[PDB]
Amino acid sequence: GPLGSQLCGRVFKSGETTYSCRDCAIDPTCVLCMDCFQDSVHKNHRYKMHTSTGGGFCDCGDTEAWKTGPFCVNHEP
Ligand SMILES: [Zn+2]
Ligand SMILES: [Zn+2]
Ligand SMILES: [Zn+2]
Repeated sequence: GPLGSQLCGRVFKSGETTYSCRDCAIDPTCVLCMDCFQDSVHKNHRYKMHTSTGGGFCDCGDTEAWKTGPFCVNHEP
């Protein structure tokens, strides 16, 4: 419902591509799904793509994961 979809929360499946902003990630485990990455400032930053082995989740919206621009435009309040 609306509460479960207010933030991204995408859970990755094996074979999907994750994105991390190397400039803004607090640590290497901070990741974004493709849509949030492409809808965020980090599309313009130094980034790393990493194919998921399944599991993990998108960190769009977590101030404690990103030094700047924690929300993509879609999820930004
Ligand atoms: Zn996302
Ligand atoms: Zn997002
Ligand atoms: Zn960034």
